[PDB]
Amino acid sequence: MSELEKAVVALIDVFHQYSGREGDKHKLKKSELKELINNELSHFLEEIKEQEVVDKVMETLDSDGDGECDFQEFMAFVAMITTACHEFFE
Amino acid sequence: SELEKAVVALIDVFHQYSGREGDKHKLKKSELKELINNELSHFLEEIKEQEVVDKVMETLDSDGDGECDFQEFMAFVAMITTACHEFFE
Ligand SMILES: *c1c2c(OC)c(OC)ccc2c2ccc3cc4c(cc3c2[n+]1C)OCO4
Ligand SMILES: [Ca+2]
Ligand SMILES: [Ca+2]
Ligand SMILES: [Ca+2]
Ligand SMILES: [Ca+2]
Repeated sequence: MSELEKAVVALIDVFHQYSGREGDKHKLKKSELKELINNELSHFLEEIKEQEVVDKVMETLDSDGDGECDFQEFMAFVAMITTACHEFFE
Repeated sequence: SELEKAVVALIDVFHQYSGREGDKHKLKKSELKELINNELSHFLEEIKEQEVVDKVMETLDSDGDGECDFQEFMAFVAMITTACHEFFE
């Protein structure tokens, strides 16, 4: 695969990894969203060490309101990060 | 991490193709066509007609400026990734 294709695959891969740990296997609960951020985005986002912060992060990302982050909400999260970085460099 | 590498790859591939012609920060039809044909060949059928690149740009150009900017590109990446995730469930 091309670099863009591996990137597409990794996003699906990483979401699946964290979402399939607890509860709903197709969604990220707070604990799952926290660890994904802490382990996998450690160079982009400040490590989450407060319950208020993980609550705020989930409130921001959960557009439908079921208290978890589904794949579509996760892709919206990836879009903000990538777009912010792109706007910075270009 | 793998997610971080993916974020960087998305920014780089867009920059790569957008920076060929015209506005270096956007994809014109020719740039978008080449990105799809060269970089997404295992997921999308190769574009071989003008009518197809015209319709693809029409779909992705949410603002109407005739080109695909980065957020429009991410919406595109989002379409593909979501489609594949939904495939497994
Ligand atoms: C998803 C994938 C993945 O991502 C997990 C992998 O992992 C090895 C393999 C293949 C695919 C896809 C295969 C075909 C396909 C076709 C179309 C898509 C998306 C895919 C795949 N996505 C990228 O969108 C429109 O047609
Ligand atoms: Ca879960
Ligand atoms: Ca949700
Ligand atoms: Ca361009
Ligand atoms: Ca546009």
